[PDB]
Order: sequence, then C-alpha cells, then structure tokens
Amino acid sequence: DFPAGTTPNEHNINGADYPRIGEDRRVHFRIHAPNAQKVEISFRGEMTKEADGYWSLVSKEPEVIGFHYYQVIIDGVSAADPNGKPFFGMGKWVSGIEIPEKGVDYYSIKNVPHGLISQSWYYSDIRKEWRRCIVYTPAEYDKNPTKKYPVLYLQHGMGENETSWANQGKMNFIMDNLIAEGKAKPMIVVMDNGNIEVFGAEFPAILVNEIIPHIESNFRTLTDRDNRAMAGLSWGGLLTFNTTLNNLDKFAYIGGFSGAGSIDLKQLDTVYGGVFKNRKAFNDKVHVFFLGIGSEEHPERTKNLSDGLQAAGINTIYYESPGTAHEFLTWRRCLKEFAPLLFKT
Repeated sequence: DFPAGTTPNEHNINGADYPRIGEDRRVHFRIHAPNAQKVEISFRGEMTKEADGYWSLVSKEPEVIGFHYYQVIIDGVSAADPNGKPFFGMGKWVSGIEIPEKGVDYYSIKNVPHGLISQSWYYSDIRKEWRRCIVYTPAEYDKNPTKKYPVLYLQHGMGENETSWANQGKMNFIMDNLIAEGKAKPMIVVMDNGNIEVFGAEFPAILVNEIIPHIESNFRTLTDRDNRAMAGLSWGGLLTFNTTLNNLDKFAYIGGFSGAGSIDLKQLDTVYGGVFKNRKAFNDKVHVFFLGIGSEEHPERTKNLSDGLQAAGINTIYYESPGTAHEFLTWRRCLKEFAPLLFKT
C-alpha cells in the first residue's frame, strides 16, 4: 500500500493515512484535488500532479526532528489540512507535522499517573471580557485534598494562544513523566493568552491583578513568592522578563525560552530600575534565572548575555538545545530542563 518505511503522521485525524513520516525523516503528502490548478504545501513548494486526480509531495531532504506547523495551499489559498488535527500557531488554526526522535520518550504517554488539563473561565475588568486559562493539576491533586501546591505561570509566543503549550507543547506529558520519576515537584501550571495572536502590554497587569487571584481562589495553591514561578517562549519570554523583574515580590523563578528581555550589560546596574545592582540581593531573591536557546537559531546573543551576567555576579542557568531552532521541540526541551529546578529551596 504505502511507501516502505513510512507511518501516518501522529497528528492526523483517526482514519487519515496521509500525511506519512518516513524513517529517513522525509514527509509524504497526498491530496485528491482533481479540479485544482495548483496545490502547494507551506514552506515546501508545489505538489506533483498524479493519476486519478491526486497530487503528491515528498520532502526533498530529510526534515528536522520535532514539531512543525503546516498548511495546504489550494490555488493560493492557505488552509488547515482536512486530514489533520488542529494547532493554534501563526495566528490561526493550522496543522502539524511530527518528526520522531529515536530513543526519546519524556513527552510521550507512559504508564504513569496523568494530571488533568482543565479549562477555567474568569472575567477581566481590564479587558472587559470573559477569558479562559488552561490549568495543569498534578495527578495526585485530588488524592491529597488538604495539600496546597506551588504554581508555574507558562506563556506562549507570537501567533500562539493559551492552548499552544498543552497541545503542540505536550506539556502535560512532560510534567506527568517528570513528576512520576521524582525529577520535578508536583505543581500547578497555568497557561493564559498573551493576546499576541497578531504588543501584549496589558498582560503583566492582567496576570498580577486578575489571573493570580482567580487561580488562588479556585485551586489549592501556596501563595508566597518562593512558590511562584514564571516562564515563556519567544515573545512570551520578554513578557516574562518584564512581568517578573518588575514584580520580584511575587516571583522567585524566571525562565526565558528563546526569548528574554533586552539587557545591555553596560547598563546592568540601571536596567529594570536597578534590580541587579546589588548582586547577592538579586541572587538571594531569584532562585532560578534560566536562559534557553536552540543551537540552530543563532545562540550567540543569549550565550553572551548569560556569560556576561555570570561574570558580573548574577547567577544564571544556560541551556542550549542541540540541533533545533525557533521551534517547539526547543521549548519542550527547555521545559524539561527548567521545571525540575523549581521549588527546591
């Protein structure tokens, strides 16, 4: 039937045999479009017209491991693949290719206790609208009815929304596996909408004045700064820097995944209103200051920032994801590196 060495893409709907992934990491696309003049796949050019009204396309070169957004393009009109499950990225609902990694399973479903992923609604006076956040509770949450948990606030990038970390980021299985293996503390994770679907400038006030009170009123949480963390990817990492460094009374852990605020080391003593000027005071308040980056997305700026902070006396953790770029596998790996560091003082 199918080309040798291929399996259906993980994110196909049930019953969809294409697209398929080869063991050489080439992707095989196939679509029935007898009346179309031209069909393309995003970032891959034109498909080849086949007999019986079909079009086909196989990657010219092996694709990079990990998760990639795509759309089908019919005579210039881009749309989600009808054979695909939906992912919110690039500002709309699109499709996703998954190229598997050999010998890796930390974001896979395993026979371990699984936490819930929950939608929770709250009203924002700042934006005068109802809003939904996505909340991970650990598998043990309901079995420990008197226990309170620390909270990580986890933010997406440009063109994404509050669903992206739990869907293409696979964060619930990453947390499930880390907690089951004893590597991370049981924790609540809250994912909200930066409103940057396409500058998010309202989000810090929404998070501090609306989201945090909502979560603490409706989930069993520890509410002191030593039990509150924040991390974000891409533009969400800049939101995290701006939110945390201006609210150190509420956050003791900071993570930027391919993101980060602009810190000019020449201005280290004055940026963010002088928060870094007394080095040990800052280090005593922020237990984890994490900078992650992909090796293939020009890590030099991030590494120079980390090395320069360290040389000047501000502690950091630098993590470089080998072989990935500005893509979700980078951020899956960042979470896997960052979450085990939290809430262990």
